[PDB]
Amino acid sequence: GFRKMAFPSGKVEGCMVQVTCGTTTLNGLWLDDTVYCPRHVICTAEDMLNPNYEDLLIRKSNHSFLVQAGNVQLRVIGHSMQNCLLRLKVDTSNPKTPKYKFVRIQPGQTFSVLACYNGSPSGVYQCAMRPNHTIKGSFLNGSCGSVGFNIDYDCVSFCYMHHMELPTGVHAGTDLEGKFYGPFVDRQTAQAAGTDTTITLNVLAWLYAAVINGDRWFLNRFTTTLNDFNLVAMKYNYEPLTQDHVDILGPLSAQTGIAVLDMCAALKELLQNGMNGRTILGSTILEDEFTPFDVVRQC
Amino acid sequence: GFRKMAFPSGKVEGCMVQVTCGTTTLNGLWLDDTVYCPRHVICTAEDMLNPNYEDLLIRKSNHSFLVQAGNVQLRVIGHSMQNCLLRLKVDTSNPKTPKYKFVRIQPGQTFSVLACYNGSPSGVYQCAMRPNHTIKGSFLNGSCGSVGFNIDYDCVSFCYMHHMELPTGVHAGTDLEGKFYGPFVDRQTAQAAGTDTTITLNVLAWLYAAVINGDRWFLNRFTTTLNDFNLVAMKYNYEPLTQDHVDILGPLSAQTGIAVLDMCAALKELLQNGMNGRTILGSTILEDEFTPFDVVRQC
Ligand SMILES: *[C@@H](C(=O)N(CCC(N)=O)NC(=O)[C@H](Cc1ccccc1)NC(=O)[C@H](CC(C)C)NC(=O)OCc1ccccc1)[C@H](O)C(=O)OCC
Ligand SMILES: *[C@@H](C(=O)N(CCC(N)=O)NC(=O)[C@H](Cc1ccccc1)NC(=O)[C@H](CC(C)C)NC(=O)OCc1ccccc1)[C@H](O)C(=O)OCC
Repeated sequence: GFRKMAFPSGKVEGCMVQVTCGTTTLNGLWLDDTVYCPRHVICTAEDMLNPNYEDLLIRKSNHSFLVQAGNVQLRVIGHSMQNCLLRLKVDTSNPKTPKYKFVRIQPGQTFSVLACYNGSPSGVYQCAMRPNHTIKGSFLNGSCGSVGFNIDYDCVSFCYMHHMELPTGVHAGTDLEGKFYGPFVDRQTAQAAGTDTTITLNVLAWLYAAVINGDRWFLNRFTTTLNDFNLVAMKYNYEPLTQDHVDILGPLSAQTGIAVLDMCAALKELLQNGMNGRTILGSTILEDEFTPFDVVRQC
Repeated sequence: GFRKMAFPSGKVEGCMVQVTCGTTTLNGLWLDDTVYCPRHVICTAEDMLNPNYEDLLIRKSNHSFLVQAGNVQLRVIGHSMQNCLLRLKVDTSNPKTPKYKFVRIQPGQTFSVLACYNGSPSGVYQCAMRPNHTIKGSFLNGSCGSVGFNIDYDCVSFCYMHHMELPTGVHAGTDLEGKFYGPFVDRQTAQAAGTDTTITLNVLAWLYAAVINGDRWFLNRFTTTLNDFNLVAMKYNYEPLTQDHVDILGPLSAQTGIAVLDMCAALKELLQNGMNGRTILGSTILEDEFTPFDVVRQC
């Protein structure tokens, strides 16, 4: 009984619109009287390579942007750019605008994604920002403009807007200020993602989730120093854990009574001597897409 | 009595060499039997724009790399690339190699820079990784290959190698695995740095340094919520403070007896109603290049 769960998506659902320029349609986010969407809505087929966006934008009329909420057009009366996003000023304030913030997320942090085509929601899934600033999503042509978010009590924190699919089939996007996560750019030029690594802080959190859920077999038989843990773990392509991360595990260490370095030690033995044929929470493989915050949430 | 201080530079001084290819000479770092240096040592004048480094490297002989420690050549017997760095295998193990680690640093963290020309040290200064992944250094033509570092007890943590000067006169570089900090690339093409912001976590730390040093006038007359602090501060181009940062100030909050949100409140009033004609630690301006760790260190 421990599962990836998404946030309920209803509050974000009533912000989703479609935005069409020419023959190209993608998703936008409608909040108050603004629609946010990827500025590549404005590109034609023959210049996705080196689009001059500010030149393409300045020659475009308000009327060229067809914005629809369901069957209902929303007249665009302003447009401007914000980094890699467009802000379109519309007709009408979204009567469904929830309480919201725009947040820029850190590598390792998880959010829910509401996957959309043609302004309509298809599904919600939970994922993470990877150490290499990509995300492992599930997105098809037309997904661009889909948003990632977290929700606390009554406030939607928007953190992600989908822009690109990499050659390896992972994904890249921006915050809601239009700023890319990672060294990526919105044009179809040859780029390169960093080698990815395992989110160590998250794998520990999920080992704490296991203990809380009653799973104890892998508890540590040997001791470790922070440094000695890092020397082994890096070899398995795990992120270095810093003292800042150690400090992040304090509350789960306090609630379980397992010192953070004792769990670091369990993790080392797991990697080395392993489950080999064993499971933790019913899982082969060490799960690295739950934060300390998610564990505390769902437990 | 509170000053920017650099780490003593002696341990890093005996790692500094010069590396010359053709007519181009820069600095390298000699540890054990490897010299690390920026791979742009290999570029000629007419292709700094789009250097094909792996092609330029593969056609280069070991002998083309002239490496000198003082007056003394060190024969290069291997070369390879690692991201934006070269690793040259040499003759001789540095008898002056200290205890060391390679660390990748976070925005906001400070290190000392040992500025070098032609393998010789000229000066040391303390600085920070900016939220926009540049550094505000003092570097002239030939500085490339200079290193940033921290030292704890007896171990040198290398974090930075200098590569580029931006149009605005700030600076860009890599970790010691050759990976750029920030979305920058080592070629003289048109690029762009993010708008920079003030390191909030650091300005608070420096207000704690003030209290410890006996400066109390600006202590808060009104209260604040984390959120309400952020709403004001962002307006002054300060980074958002997260709960993770709040947690980082715990020990200085414990040692001074000033709750972190009380200091957040002081900072808000300072920004709004201000020192206007007043000083804190003898400073006009709020200093944002000391970490919580530096304050605790020098206090
Ligand atoms: C928009 C859309 O749905 N998506 C995502 C589709 C998906 N499977 O996730 N976005 C795109 O398809 C991008 C459109 C675009 C963006 C900017 C400028 C021009 C066009 N294009 C890509 O994602 C493209 C996919 C190709 C199959 C390669 N990505 C790249 O070029 O990768 C660059 C790169 C990154 C890192 C390493 C190497 C290379 C829908 O396509 C749409 O409406 O487009 C309007 C133009
Ligand atoms: C190496 C050297 O000393 N420095 C730094 C000098 C300093 N003042 O800090 N490095 C360079 O000069 C870079 C050399 C280089 C790097 C890669 C490929 C080719 C050459 N060049 C630059 O720093 C250059 C400076 C020009 C005056 C603009 N920078 C850029 O091109 O900026 C790119 C950019 C970034 C962000 C926004 C916009 C643009 C010494 O120069 C040497 O030995 O060179 C060997 C080639």
